Amino acid sequence: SIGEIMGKLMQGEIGDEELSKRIKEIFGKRLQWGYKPTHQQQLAFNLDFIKSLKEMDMSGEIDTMNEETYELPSAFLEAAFGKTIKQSGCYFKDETTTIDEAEEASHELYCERAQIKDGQTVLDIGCGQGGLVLHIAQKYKNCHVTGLTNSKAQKNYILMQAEKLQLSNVDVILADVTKHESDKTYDRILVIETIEHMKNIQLFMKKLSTWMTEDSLLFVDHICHKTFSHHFEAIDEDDWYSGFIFPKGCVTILSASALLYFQDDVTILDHWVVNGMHMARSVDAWRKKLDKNMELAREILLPGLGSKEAVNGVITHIRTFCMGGYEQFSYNNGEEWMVAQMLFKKK
Amino acid sequence: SIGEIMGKLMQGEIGDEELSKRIKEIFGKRLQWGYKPTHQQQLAFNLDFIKSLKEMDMSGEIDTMNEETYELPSAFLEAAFGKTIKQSGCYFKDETTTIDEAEEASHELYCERAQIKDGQTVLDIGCGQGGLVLHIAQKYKNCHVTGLTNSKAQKNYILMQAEKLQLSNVDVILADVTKHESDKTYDRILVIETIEHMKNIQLFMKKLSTWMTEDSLLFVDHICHKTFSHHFEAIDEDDWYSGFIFPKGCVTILSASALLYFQDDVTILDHWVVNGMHMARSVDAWRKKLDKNMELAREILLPGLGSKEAVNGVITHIRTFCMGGYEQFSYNNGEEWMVAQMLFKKK
Ligand SMILES: COc1ccc2c(c1OC)C[N@+]1(C)CCc3cc4c(cc3[C@@H]1C2)OCO4
Ligand SMILES: COc1ccc2c(c1OC)C[N@+]1(C)CCc3cc4c(cc3[C@@H]1C2)OCO4
Ligand SMILES: Nc1ncnc2c1ncn2[C@@H]1O[C@H](CSCC[C@H](N)C(=O)O)[C@@H](O)[C@H]1O
Ligand SMILES: Nc1ncnc2c1ncn2[C@@H]1O[C@H](CSCC[C@H](N)C(=O)O)[C@@H](O)[C@H]1O
Repeated sequence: SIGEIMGKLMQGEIGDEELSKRIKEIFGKRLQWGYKPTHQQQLAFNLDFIKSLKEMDMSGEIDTMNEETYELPSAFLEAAFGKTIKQSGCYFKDETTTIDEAEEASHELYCERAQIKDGQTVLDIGCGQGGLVLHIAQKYKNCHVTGLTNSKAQKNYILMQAEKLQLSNVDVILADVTKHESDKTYDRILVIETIEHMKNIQLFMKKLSTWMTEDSLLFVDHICHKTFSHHFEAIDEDDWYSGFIFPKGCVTILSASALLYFQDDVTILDHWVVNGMHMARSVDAWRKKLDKNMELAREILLPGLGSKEAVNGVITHIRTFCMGGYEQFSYNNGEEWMVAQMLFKKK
Repeated sequence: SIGEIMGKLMQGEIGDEELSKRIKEIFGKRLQWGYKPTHQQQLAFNLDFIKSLKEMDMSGEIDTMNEETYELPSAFLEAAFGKTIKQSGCYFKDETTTIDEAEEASHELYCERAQIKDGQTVLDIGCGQGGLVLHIAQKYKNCHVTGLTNSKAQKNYILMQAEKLQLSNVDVILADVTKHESDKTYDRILVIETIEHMKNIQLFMKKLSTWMTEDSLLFVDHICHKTFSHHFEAIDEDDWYSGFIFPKGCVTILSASALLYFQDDVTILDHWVVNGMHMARSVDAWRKKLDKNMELAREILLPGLGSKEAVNGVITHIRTFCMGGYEQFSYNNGEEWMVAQMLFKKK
């Protein structure tokens, strides 16, 4: 029945209404799994999860997703995502806000909450296509901004964009952050929807703290559930969705509070969440834009992929990610899965 | 109308059913005040509260309550409370568990969760009548156990009990903890329902950390609400209850998570809550026992108080505390106000 559903899915035989319904149900089951009848039990559940993280490696399973997803061609990414190719929840002020506007508003929100000021050294960990790196570099000309990514395609895209934008204050480190060794410290460290690719947050935060001084601030933004934590993994044997979107071990969804338990080496200063309708609007805009540019996307992908079938596979994956993300983040008007943000200083 | 209600109350003219109803309503209004429509707003509210604490003195307003309540005669306290005169939520396994049994079960739970082991030095901050100090001293003969209290009556009670119980490993420091200076460190620091009498938790935790080594553990138990924090203060102009029970500035009710934001100098290891029906059962047992020993209580109090009217005042205060506490802690079957517990080590 799994192979059946997957079969129809790949062959575009599941209508959008049915697809949305199916994925919503899967998320409903995660909610039933995660909510406990008493706060006593809720904390026992959450603490068990947190403790389990401390017995893992720093890194999640990243190898496959890096090769398959994070090393996709920039030109395909341009046809699906907004102008700066942001791959993270964006911020929509108005009904009529476009994805390009929502990217910029999100960048501004991060600069505000991370207390970016001109002249600082800034490290963006898991910088993606570098929308935030480029935003900070252009807005704060005396900042030096470093992006760090384990993707060659991302690094190359950023450096080309910086050259086109006449920015002189940008560099990019190509590194697996879990393996990166350096004595360098930064005034500001930003981690936008990258920590989900880590497991042992204790070890990750420890390493980040060694790249901070007493003057530094660390800003983290992560997909969350407000109440409980879960790995982004099949809820049961009927769950065709979760393991299609991300490989096992790749992505953790921390609760909105989970990082409060990872203060061995940094100390919290502030804590927010952004309602999930912003993320819902983000994935919806991506889905609609991919649909609009569907023919173009297929043409871009066909060389490097080799077959119309393999192209349709990548497209189905991205589109289904958006359709499913819509149900996840819009659930109960954005009050289940959402985005958490925290500001820390070093011990 | 306030003076009216207070008038009838002091004159025993409010029946129990009406009293319970009135106080429940007051707690209902606190719930409406504290629950926000979105987690975004809930965190904004909670963070504002936490930030406000960092701009206060370490100590709450303790002077009046110390003189009026914490310096009451032990013999009166014996007639209202359980065998060890525990003044904190206790733990009831069974329908038929007595307050004396519930005190002991609570003491055992603290020893378990604080990881007490024979041979450790132990400091009990705000030790009350020393039930926990005496429990640890008797169960772990190689432990040295120090109680600390700002009450002369409490110190004197504990030292007499230790002498009667043939304990040689107990001492008591008479000190305001917010003023206590010492180079002494302890393997274990316990704070059972005392932190509610502090305000600036940042300064309080900082001081406790200076009394810890790398080997120490800090265990805190505090009355909480699961979701939000509040001062125990009049909700509005109709609230005759809150300011009758505690003086303004005396008692803070932290959320179940609030202490997670006070990790500048200590780091969390574990976190629990105990459902509020345990506290409800605790105050109910006190209320019933005071009622049973009402005539005796009045006789004990009459000397030091000087008038039957002033005696009735103290009795009304304690009884109303129990009646109101019942409504507070039993609200929604113990799933609103409850007891939070956390275990920390030093940075
Ligand atoms: C498909 O292009 C993406 C677009 C946006 C995001 C990701 C994408 O994939 C590469 C992945 N991030 C980075 C990791 C964490 C994460 C987990 C999610 C999510 C978005 C995320 C975030 C945001 O929706 C459910 O679960
Ligand atoms: C009346 O004898 C008492 C009996 C139990 C307790 C206290 C008593 O007073 C001295 C006060 N503590 C210590 C401080 C914190 C606190 C706050 C409370 C409470 C109990 C508490 C605790 C637990 O019920 C609503 O709010
Ligand atoms: N171990 C690792 N080391 C370095 N970068 C990593 C990594 N695991 C994942 N990444 C990167 O983390 C990012 C996650 S996607 C988020 C990208 C960007 N912050 C944005 O908001 O658009 C991608 O750049 C991915 O390449
Ligand atoms: N500033 C301060 N310094 C020292 N003790 C204080 C204090 N403020 C309050 N206390 C003490 O804190 C205790 C609160 S009542 C709890 C008593 C005991 N832990 C029990 O569980 O029964 C009382 O002993 C009170 O005297």
